Amino acid sequence: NPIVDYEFNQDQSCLIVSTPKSFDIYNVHPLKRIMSQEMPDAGTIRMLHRTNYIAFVSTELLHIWDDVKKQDITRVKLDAAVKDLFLSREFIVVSQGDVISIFKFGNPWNKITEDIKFGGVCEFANGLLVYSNEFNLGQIHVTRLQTDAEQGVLVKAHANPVKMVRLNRKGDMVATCSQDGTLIRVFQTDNGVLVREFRRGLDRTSIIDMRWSPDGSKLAVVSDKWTLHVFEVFNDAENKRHVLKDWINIEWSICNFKLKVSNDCKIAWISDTGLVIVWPNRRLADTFKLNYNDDEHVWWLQLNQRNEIPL
Repeated sequence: NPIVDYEFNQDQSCLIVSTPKSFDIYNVHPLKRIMSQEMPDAGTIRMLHRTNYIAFVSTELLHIWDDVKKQDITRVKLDAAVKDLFLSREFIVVSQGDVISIFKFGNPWNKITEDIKFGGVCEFANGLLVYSNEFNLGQIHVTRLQTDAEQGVLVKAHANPVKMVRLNRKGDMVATCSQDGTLIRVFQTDNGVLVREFRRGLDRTSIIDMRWSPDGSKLAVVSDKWTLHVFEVFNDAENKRHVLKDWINIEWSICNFKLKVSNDCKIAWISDTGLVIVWPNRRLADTFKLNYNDDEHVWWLQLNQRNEIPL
């Protein structure tokens, strides 16, 4: 009945959840369920695009499910409690305890390099790994993974320790924030160079979620103050990579929205002007429109719709 874990597609096309009895997978826009599979002990739950493969943690090892023939194709023994889990067509990436482990996806599913001590914050997306330093928690590591190996880069990102971290779809940019929740920063992943800095507000908050638009142009952000912020990271020209003269020649949300609330959530971009917020406790999916007046050059958000999540 209740919802144990939940996560999006790499795409945000779908949302997967686990209850005590099951794991279910939905379409995000619009919300109807696609699939339901009964299962005990489904905990931390992840999918792989829209492929037939799903991973979950028994509640202590890692089941790799194949939904065609309906069976584990492997179980993987885990040393510690699990925090984060990422699938790629050639890596399974797991943060357990105080270490990040990386297995081969397929094959003998072996452990392809040495467990990684990290400060407890990490993302993996499209071949790129970001994690805080074991000791200076406001520092960040960024490195590409390669088969054909060759089995990275180190960024001083925040004064206070990193809260979370969020790659954009292509992989070239990562967003950061700290337990301060005031400054939000963006780095080129080729080299860890600060690209752009923003302000959420003046007081301190903890950021619940951040996400990029398919575009790569914008970033959504939600603080426990329950205000949704959108930032314009790059405008059209900046983004399409044009020239811009007088670029050389000698920042806040473009819009925000106060949320309707009664503790945690996740944001999906269903389009380059639409978002969905998911609330686990209420099993509820808010959909927001992102409007633009081109006479003035201004943006506003509205809340189109609230749909209950069928279980």
